[PDB]
Amino acid sequence: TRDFNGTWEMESNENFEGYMKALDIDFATRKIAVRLTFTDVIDQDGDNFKTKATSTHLNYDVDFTVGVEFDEYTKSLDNRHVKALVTWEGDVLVCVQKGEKENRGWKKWIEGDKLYLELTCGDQVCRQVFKKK
Amino acid sequence: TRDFNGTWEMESNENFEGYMKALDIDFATRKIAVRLTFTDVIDQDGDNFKTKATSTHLNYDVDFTVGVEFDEYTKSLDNRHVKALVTWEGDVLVCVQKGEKENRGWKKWIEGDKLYLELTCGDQVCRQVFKKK
Amino acid sequence: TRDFNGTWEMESNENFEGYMKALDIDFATRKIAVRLTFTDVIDQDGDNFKTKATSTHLNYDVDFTVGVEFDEYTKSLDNRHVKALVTWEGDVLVCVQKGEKENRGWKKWIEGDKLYLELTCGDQVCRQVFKKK
Ligand SMILES: [Zn+2]
Ligand SMILES: [Zn+2]
Ligand SMILES: [Zn+2]
Ligand SMILES: [Zn+2]
Ligand SMILES: [Zn+2]
Ligand SMILES: [Zn+2]
Repeated sequence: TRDFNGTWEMESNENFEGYMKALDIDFATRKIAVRLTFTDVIDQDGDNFKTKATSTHLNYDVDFTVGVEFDEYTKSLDNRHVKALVTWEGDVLVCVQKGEKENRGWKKWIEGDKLYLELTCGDQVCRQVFKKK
Repeated sequence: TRDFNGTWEMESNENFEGYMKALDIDFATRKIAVRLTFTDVIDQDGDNFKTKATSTHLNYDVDFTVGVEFDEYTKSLDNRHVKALVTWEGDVLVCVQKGEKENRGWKKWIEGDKLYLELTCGDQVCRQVFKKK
Repeated sequence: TRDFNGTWEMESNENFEGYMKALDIDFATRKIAVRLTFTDVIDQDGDNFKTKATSTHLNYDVDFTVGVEFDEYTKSLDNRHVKALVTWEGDVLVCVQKGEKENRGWKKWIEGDKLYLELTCGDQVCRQVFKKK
């Protein structure tokens, strides 16, 4: 292959932070970079190249069955390993992320058309609310 | 109901940062997330769950009426309270944000196809230009 | 003109970091904001304004012809001047970036299905893979 015409969506990206530490790129910018995924747009006429690099934030997938213990690696937040276990309490999904931080977990439940999430760690409680699309 | 299937768009997020500090998440990451809105995709079959979760940069709304003060809380920037007043000067919105920073305000005007915005704080001026599409 | 209705997409943004320095914005937030492009949707009629400001990550453009030296201001990364050259080698675009960092450059090619990118600085490599859409 010698022609690249099209829009290319990135699927893998290794040692990005290593490359940037080799460029002495500062730590805040690096924490930005490692959460991004790229899609480059490339048009070629002969040896002539037009390319544009585009970003958007990385997506994060947590899969589980209720009642089955599983290892979660908490990328997207604190990058810790935890034994996550999800259970029903009424119609409220309750997960406990057993591990290094005490009293760490989250509850989730639907009321009317809205989703309700409580994320807990120690003393602290974050309360989020969602609308269905 | 124990059916969580669908796409759920966040609309409220209290104490995200308390939750993140309690996980000992570094300052820069705490500043990245905090500007984000979150839409969670959930595919549930009985007790089997897949969640995909996506993040976008949070929107920032300012609505005002000219010649009447209003309360700007400068999220997306410095997180300060200011009392803003937008007056006319010919066809130029001129706004002063009384508050802590002396000589803080902005100016906004249309010149043909383009919108011009000069943001001022003390000795520093930032000039932005927007094409109408 | 006194009418501002429309969606306006940013095109230029000078002294943004200076304005943010005057406002005492913490370093990480500055390093985030300076990487953004903004679109303002404005709704008017009268003196009653409704503005929604939205942000996305700024694109980063690199245009060249295979063989012609060109200066790069590595804006998306370490903010450095390099003199870049891109050559064919077989079916593989081979760019070198002469400048302050030894062994800086990248290699880019397609393997039927997918696009392959390899950035090198010093002895460090970053390896990326894109699927065509
Ligand atoms: Zn985005
Ligand atoms: Zn929100
Ligand atoms: Zn920092
Ligand atoms: Zn960011
Ligand atoms: Zn971001
Ligand atoms: Zn972002």
